[PDB]
Amino acid sequence: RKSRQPKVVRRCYEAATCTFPKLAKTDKYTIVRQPLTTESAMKKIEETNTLVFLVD
RNA sequence: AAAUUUUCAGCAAUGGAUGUCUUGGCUCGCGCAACGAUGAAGGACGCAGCGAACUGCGAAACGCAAUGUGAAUUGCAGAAUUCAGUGAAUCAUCAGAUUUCUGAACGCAAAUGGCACCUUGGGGUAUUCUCCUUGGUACGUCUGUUUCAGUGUCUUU
Repeated sequence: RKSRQPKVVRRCYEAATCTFPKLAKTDKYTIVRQPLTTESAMKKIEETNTLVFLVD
């Protein structure tokens, strides 16, 4: 059984001398949206060393 | 005679008829031929500076690029620069892009973001380890290719 080897590429990101490679879908920024700030969340930051964030 | 009941008128109440409107319907006629494995129709969940819906859109999310028009949008806010301009707009046009999870729906599934394997590129005593990361692996069918099986018919080394 031969592995695939599909002659000519499907999508043009992955080619010889492409040089504009694909920018990422999930960056670090789109994971970690924003911190929470509330009465409940700010109590933790002092005492238990603990940050709260809203994430994807 | 009051009061009450009934009747007629005036004013007030209750109610939404009549009249006048109408960016909607209905019917007739005339043109045009253009959905989908290059992922359709339909579904789900999201996205606005301040939105629930309805329209619009898809992590590039009431939009981006291009072209045309050439100064707004508007409920408030802000931005004022964008103002003899390589340029305002819930503008028109639209030939370039994005297009989550789905669905014929396609790795197995399914009241489950469940359970696999292969693969690219990188991250942490290891060829077998775990991790992030890129893209794959359904069915039928045609032409070609490669690898086979059959004391099928034949020669024969």
